[PDB]
Amino acid sequence: QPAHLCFRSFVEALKVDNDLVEINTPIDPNLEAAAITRRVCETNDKAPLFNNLIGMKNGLFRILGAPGSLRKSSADRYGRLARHLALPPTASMREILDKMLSASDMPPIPPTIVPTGPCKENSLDDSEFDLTELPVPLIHKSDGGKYIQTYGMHIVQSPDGTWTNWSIARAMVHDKNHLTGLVIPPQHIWQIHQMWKKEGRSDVPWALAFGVPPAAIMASSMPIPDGVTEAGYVGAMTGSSLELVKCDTNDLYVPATSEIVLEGTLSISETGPEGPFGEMHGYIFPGDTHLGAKYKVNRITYRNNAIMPMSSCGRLTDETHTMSGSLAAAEIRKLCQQNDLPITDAFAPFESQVTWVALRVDTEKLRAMKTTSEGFRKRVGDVVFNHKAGYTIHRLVLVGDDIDVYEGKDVLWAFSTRCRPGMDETLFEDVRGFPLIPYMGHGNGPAHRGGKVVSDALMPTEYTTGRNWEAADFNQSYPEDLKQKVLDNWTKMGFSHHHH
Amino acid sequence: QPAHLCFRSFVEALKVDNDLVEINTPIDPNLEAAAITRRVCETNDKAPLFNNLIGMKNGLFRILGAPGSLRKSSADRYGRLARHLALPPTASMREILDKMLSASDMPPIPPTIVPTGPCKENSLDDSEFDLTELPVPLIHKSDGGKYIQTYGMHIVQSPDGTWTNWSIARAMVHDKNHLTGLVIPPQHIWQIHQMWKKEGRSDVPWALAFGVPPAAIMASSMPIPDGVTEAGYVGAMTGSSLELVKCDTNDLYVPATSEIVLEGTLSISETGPEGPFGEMHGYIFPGDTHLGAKYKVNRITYRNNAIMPMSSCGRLTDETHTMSGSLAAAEIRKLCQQNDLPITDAFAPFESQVTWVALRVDTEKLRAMKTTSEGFRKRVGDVVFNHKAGYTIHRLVLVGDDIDVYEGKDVLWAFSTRCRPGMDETLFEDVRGFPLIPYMGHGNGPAHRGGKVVSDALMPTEYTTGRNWEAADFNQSYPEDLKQKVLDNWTKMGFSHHHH
Ligand SMILES: Cc1cc2c3c(c1C)C(C)(C)C[C@@H](O)N3c1c(nc(O)[nH]c1=O)N2C[C@H](O)[C@H](O)[C@H](O)COP(=O)(O)O
Ligand SMILES: Cc1cc2c3c(c1C)C(C)(C)C[C@@H](O)N3c1c(nc(O)[nH]c1=O)N2C[C@H](O)[C@H](O)[C@H](O)COP(=O)(O)O
Ligand SMILES: O=C(O)c1cc2ccccc2s1
Ligand SMILES: O=C(O)c1cc2ccccc2s1
Ligand SMILES: [K+]
Ligand SMILES: [K+]
Ligand SMILES: [K+]
Ligand SMILES: [K+]
Ligand SMILES: [Mn+2]
Ligand SMILES: [Mn+2]
Repeated sequence: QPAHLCFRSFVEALKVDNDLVEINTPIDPNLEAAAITRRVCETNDKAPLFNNLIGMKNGLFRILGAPGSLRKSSADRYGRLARHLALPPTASMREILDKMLSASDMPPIPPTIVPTGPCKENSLDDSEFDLTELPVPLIHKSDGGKYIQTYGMHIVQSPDGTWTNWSIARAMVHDKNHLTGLVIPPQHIWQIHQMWKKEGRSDVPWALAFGVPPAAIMASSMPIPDGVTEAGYVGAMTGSSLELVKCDTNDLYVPATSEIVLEGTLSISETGPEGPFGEMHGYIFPGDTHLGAKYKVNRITYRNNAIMPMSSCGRLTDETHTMSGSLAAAEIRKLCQQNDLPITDAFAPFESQVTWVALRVDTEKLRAMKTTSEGFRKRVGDVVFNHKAGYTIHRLVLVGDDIDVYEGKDVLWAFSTRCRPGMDETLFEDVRGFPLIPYMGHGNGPAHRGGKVVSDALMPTEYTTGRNWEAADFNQSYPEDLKQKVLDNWTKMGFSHHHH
Repeated sequence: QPAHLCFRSFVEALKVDNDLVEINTPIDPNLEAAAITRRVCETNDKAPLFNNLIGMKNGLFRILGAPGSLRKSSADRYGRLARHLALPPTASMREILDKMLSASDMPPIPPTIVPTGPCKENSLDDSEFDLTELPVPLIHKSDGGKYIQTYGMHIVQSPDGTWTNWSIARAMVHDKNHLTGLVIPPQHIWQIHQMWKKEGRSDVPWALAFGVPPAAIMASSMPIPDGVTEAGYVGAMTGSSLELVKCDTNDLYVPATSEIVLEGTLSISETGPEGPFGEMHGYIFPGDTHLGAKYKVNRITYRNNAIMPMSSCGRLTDETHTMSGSLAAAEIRKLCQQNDLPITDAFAPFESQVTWVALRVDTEKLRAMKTTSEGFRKRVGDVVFNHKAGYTIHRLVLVGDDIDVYEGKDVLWAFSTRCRPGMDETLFEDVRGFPLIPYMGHGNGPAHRGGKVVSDALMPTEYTTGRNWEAADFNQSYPEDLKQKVLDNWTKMGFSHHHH
């Protein structure tokens, strides 16, 4: 049970890393837990483990906040993510996204069924649990319900049994034995729900597993292709078949060390009030009156001393940014490569509220295409904005070889100086839009359509003969021998650790 | 001779502030001085004073780099600018821009003529100086000449004597007694040059004063209106009439404590090779072959132990950003107010390479206008992009009351989440463009025209009934009593100085 394969092991890894704060005094799930977690995410502090949660009863539950948020140091900024994947805590974004993409051209390693696991240590039936009596957090003061589900994985399977999807989608407590949640196109939970609704025979067999293997929650957050079972993708990525146990009340399979498992159904007919919720872009519209999907809970199984992970999402920086934004970027990089586009790297700048993706271009391959900005912009746009991987992304910024797209400042520099507004852009109004972005859902135009752009920050010679500028910076506007002299004499002259 | 009125006094103030490094060992004006200064600006280190400059002869000259660049601490980030203006070193951007705008509705305090000053301590005639024999810096390795002029003020007067303009415009050594420089529309040095050329009688009487009163170099960098004599604007802003001495060889007047004064003429007929230069947006195009204005130097007068100030401009953060960007923003704020637009604040985000201005909107006044995004966008655009104050700015971002426009992260948040690409924007293709921006001068379209946009990051209800969201952040999504409890218990629980 290594950290990347066992949530309990992961929590011990964060403690050992000095990247955990154990709070053992009573904390209120009504806003206090989430407020502390929000402050953590805004300051890149240590992850909070709430061992003493007002209203925890019969082992349900402790909370771990900020499971995938950032560390303060530059040197191990992404160490929490690295700990999800068995990577060194010093891993770069590139290394993390490469790991997440590694299984894309490997044969799946399907999961291994085991008779039991720690998730079966405790159970509560139909008659023994009430979801309104559990210490479910109120995460933001105007939230329209207590969001039990911010970092567990929904498990649904196609009617024909050939595709089992694992994904994060939010869900809140509706009553003693129901949740309501987001189930929206083009998301795979929605695609599978549609399959069941067209068969029209029954409600969707469903499970929701919290505190799953960290590598599985990463894949849960990533738009891997339609029809690809996350379990086998994680198996290939890690090199280890995941151990799953059967649900007690249906024939779905859950990670054996899951902290907490809900078993039940996702309705093909019923809805209920859902949200509003304080969301990845940084907003809540109090009183929004949306309907969402309705889940019925038949059973709860859980580990002794069960830990619920929780994302207190909103303004920078949390799991919606570090995981949902970055993993969409990774999938867009691959999608571009598979469509023969000379894209080396992609990242969703945090500064853009992960609504942009910067696409680094191999300009030597670009030159060999003998194309133009308008033609290339359109082709990139068509590929990414007509695919599910481009769903959440409203601006693509194309940048040449000199720009590190993992560095927001360099993306903003290139964008601001190399893309002429209007002329160097193409607008896409007949593509699916992401309604959660306030200028979509709460804006001047159609909530679900358009509002997308490809901004070309490639300079004209980058299409023809090659970069025709040097940066007016220390790196490029001074010869190596001089730069090294300045650096060697810096403190001697009177000017002012990598880890620290 | 207070710091804001005397450059020599200002240099002592920086020393006293522990905001100066005196380098007393030999430094090469060929790139070394500028490389050290560039590294300073990229790191917000102390200002370098080069007391020992290879090729300094007969008192010409020492160099002070980064005179208006940033300090490392948040608490006195803008202290170098504050020192230009007699403000406390802790002054905010708002306070600095308010000071710079204060003289806009005050009667000018015209300058006082004095018989002599420290700038007359030494003189070199026609026969005694050679500009190629002075320690003029090579500021970037691909610069097309040694840029003597990066932080002195050009002094030119209208033919009718009614308007004396002070301004920064770059200039490089052309030969023993000529400079070439940028003189471009709509800049006042260009407007006055045009007046002389249409009279057609003589070349423009000219002076270039280096190490002028800090408050005068600030006004030199700011687009105060057409026909307004900077000297009297600085007089009103400071409450003190500036003391000026007459040039020896013409009837122009220079600050009495100027470190170094060039006297001569700006040609109405001749040009010469100018640039390329490592520029405010962060770029140099080596080999650009531009012609520029040609200045003839007839005389040099200077202080004993004369100090030349130098801007090693380029990538963030230097005087082109802190002064030229911010002071244009200030003038745009005022221009908007004078056109009855409900704008409270303006700032040019550094992240935008000071190509954007964020305009904070008083949304209560906006609501009372009973307008729409398209109408308001157009009116704001028309005002700012058809005036000289909007010259350098290619994107206006309109933001409501909740956004601090002095905080780049909050501007980028609002822009990224509240402005729908295309639909919430208006493009302006028939306005003057700033060719120095690489996507203009070196881009796909006309160098001098268009490429401007007003991006509306006001939300729809901000025009009608009022903000209809709360931020999903620590400040807004938790009640005051809880936020204060979290902050009071922060270190007790195990989480981690304003000055530091
Ligand atoms: C990391 C993470 C991702 C998501 C979410 C959150 C986190 C932390 C919440 C805090 C719970 C906020 C919730 O709004 N949320 C969420 C969501 N996708 C939705 O359809 N609906 C959601 O409510 N994603 C994103 C999806 O996880 C990815 O888009 C993924 O690609 C889906 O899997 P699939 O459909 O590709 O299989
Ligand atoms: C602060 C500062 C401003 C400027 C410049 C620099 C600095 C440091 C250089 C480093 C020397 C780079 C030089 O490119 N440069 C510069 C320039 N304006 C130009 O027309 N030409 C220039 O070459 N401005 C801006 C002008 O100073 C302002 O636009 C001002 O408003 C002009 O005065 P006016 O015409 O309004 O009287
Ligand atoms: O509540 C939220 O923050 C989110 C909802 C969704 C829907 C789809 C993709 C990402 C997200 S993030
Ligand atoms: O050389 C440069 O960086 C600059 C040239 C100009 C011209 C006008 C306004 C600002 C600048 S800044
Ligand atoms: K997934
Ligand atoms: K471009
Ligand atoms: K000026
Ligand atoms: K808008
Ligand atoms: Mn999937
Ligand atoms: Mn002027």
